[PDB]
Amino acid sequence: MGPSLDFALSLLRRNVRQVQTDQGHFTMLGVRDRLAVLPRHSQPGKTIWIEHKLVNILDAVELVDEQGVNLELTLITLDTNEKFRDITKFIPENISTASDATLVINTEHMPSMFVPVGDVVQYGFLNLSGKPTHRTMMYNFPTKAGQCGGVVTSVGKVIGIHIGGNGRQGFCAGLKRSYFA
Ligand SMILES: */C(=C/C(=O)OCC)[C@H](C[C@@H]1CCNC1=O)NC(=O)[C@H](Cc1ccccc1)NC(=O)C(=O)NCC1CCC1
Repeated sequence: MGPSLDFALSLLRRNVRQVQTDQGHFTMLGVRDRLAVLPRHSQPGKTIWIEHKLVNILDAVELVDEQGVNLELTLITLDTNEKFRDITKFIPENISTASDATLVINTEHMPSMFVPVGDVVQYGFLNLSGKPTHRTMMYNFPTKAGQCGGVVTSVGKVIGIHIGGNGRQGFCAGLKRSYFA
């Protein structure tokens, strides 16, 4: 088997988990140790359903930039035995664009799902349901409900988390390594 598909399947196996909050189904990225990331609008509570069991959340941190403005990402620290494989070295130091990327989704409704969103470009400001958001990127693919939390990847790099779309385009929150230091 080739190397792009090997890395994507390895993500699914070790780092990209099926979750449910009171807002419904999401894809969750485990970054290292007991630290994961979800979209802010998933509103993780005191507990979260992960794959086949209810896991306690020890801490949640919603990320905003210096402008006080929403970045649409919540860092969760989980109460588990599991250490996630550390994938911080695949996350660029600065939010990066990409050609021919793939969005990897993993939900109970959309399990191990691969979506070819194409090129991923700087976009910046986005308005999601009256919530202003910075540091977004855009792909010209008609993403859909149930795909938030999805992992934007390409060439062994992990560059975003899907948060939105308008029926013709999709949008992720950009990743940078400093968030997971
Ligand atoms: C993922 C979450 C979901 O399924 O929620 C359903 C209860 C979706 C995926 C979107 C929907 C349509 N196509 C997609 O890719 N995301 C959302 O629904 C966004 C939720 C949200 C984000 C931030 C703050 C609050 C809520 N919202 C949107 O996609 C949206 O409201 N508008 C799209 C439009 C383009 C820029 C604004």
